[PDB]
Amino acid sequence: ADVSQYHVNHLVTFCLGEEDGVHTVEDASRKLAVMDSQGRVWAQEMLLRVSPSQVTLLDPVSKEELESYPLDAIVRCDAVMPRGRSRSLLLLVCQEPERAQPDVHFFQGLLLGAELIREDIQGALQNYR
Amino acid sequence: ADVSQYHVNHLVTFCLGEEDGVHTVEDASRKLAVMDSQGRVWAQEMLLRVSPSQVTLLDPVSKEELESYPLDAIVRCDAVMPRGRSRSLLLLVCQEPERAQPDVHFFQGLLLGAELIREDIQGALQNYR
Ligand SMILES: [Ca+2]
Ligand SMILES: [Ca+2]
Repeated sequence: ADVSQYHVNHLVTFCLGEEDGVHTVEDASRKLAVMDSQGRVWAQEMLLRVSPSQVTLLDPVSKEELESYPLDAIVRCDAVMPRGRSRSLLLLVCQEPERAQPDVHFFQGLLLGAELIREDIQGALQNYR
Repeated sequence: ADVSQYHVNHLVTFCLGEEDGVHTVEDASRKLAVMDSQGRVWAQEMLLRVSPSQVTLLDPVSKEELESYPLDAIVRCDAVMPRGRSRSLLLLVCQEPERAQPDVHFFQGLLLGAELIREDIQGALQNYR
């Protein structure tokens, strides 16, 4: 029942519209690959904080919240390894209240890794449920 | 060169994908109308703050930032009156850095109105430019 924080690299955030073609995890990974080839992916260092009530994204430097997700807004969290890469990516799917559509977020887990963060967030999701 | 704050009602936030069909202001208004008919629009009271460097959305109660937009992330801001309604809506189009696509936001301007807020934000955009 704690607060933890990890340094991750945010790769991309995109919406799941009703007409995009992103239906599976593999489609989400594919889109990241295409955006990368379009020069639309720039690894941004970020602090990812997991607490009993929310997951927060913060600026490592400023230290100010950039985004905050109550746990009930989180749809799923997975450690995913897309074909082509070798280090798992952290996949987070969320639905902010204020938003019409849910979003997909990909982060590189770095040294501690995507699986550990996924487990921490999943544990937080269960205890909240 | 000041900080101002308005009480508004947030109606909807949706992304401008590359495949949705929302290309004009009228298409954006139309989509709000369709989402409303789908029971997907619930007026949420919010504080909208305009400062020399950002536009911020906050909880009237908690008073905590829900969203923050540096002025350079703001694409446009208009007072729009969709056919069917009689009070102008505040339209804000933004592109967060971390996001793959820009977003459309509609708010009701309430007593002070959408035009005054639009002017305030537009004035802030110019001075920043
Ligand atoms: Ca924990
Ligand atoms: Ca002003």
